[PDB]
Amino acid sequence: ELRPFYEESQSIYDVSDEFFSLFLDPTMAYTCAYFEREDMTLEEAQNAKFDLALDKLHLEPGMTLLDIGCGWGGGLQRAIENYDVNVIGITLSRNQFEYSKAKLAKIPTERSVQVRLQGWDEFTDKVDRIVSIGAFEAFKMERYAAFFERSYDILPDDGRMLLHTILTYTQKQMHEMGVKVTMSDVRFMKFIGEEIGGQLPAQEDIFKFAQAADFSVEKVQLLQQHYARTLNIWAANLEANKDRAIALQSEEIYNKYMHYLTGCEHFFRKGISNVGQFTLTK
Ligand SMILES: [Cl-]
Repeated sequence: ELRPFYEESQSIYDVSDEFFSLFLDPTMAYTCAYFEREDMTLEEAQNAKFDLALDKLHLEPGMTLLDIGCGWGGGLQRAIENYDVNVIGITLSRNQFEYSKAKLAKIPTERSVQVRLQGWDEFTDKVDRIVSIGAFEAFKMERYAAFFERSYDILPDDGRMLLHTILTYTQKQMHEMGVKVTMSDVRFMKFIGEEIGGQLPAQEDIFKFAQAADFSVEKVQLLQQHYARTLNIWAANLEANKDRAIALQSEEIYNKYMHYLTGCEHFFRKGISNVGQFTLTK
């Protein structure tokens, strides 16, 4: 599929933070929200999702929290505001690195706050607790063991990790559950492969890889229909801001984002995909 002439093309990965602000909530969370109350706004549900993850970590004053894949910094903002802990956030996105650094610098704190442009395989600092929301689905399966081994090694004896990631099912499970994958679903999976690399883990894969690194899985919490609602709102916001999206980028880029959001929404609504928070203990 390689073309003989290099072509500087327009990718969904080239859009600015301003483009994401057309459809994310004000905290710029780009992961599944948690509608703990049915009438929550998107921002309230994103706050609730971060608070849900952080509460599972049993943070105590003075600890250091690592956020692997800190995104646009909403999780660490909640951690700094609500806990008396030092924090380290890592991301490999330069835009997210600068955005999160500037966002968190505005927050009063009596603890240390660091944001780094760094991947987990470069990270060796000892930390007390780890949160990772929406990063694992960008990892290649051949790196899973190394990821859990590194996570285990940087935690203390009492360490805890909250891993939040998207999940798929085996065909046997889908047949059992009465989920019928159609040609249009197949074409959407092909679109994902062409625009987003790799397959998605099943719940059982996370159990297997975590336990092989000597973690215990104490809890899995599944948020399937919360993601369907999250994606619905994102797509509605982007459509409301369609003219501005097209002016910043193009109708092609607008269409690709809308196709992505609404196709993913469908996969959660129909039951092809899920999303889980895994509490891992050492
Ligand atoms: Cl843009």
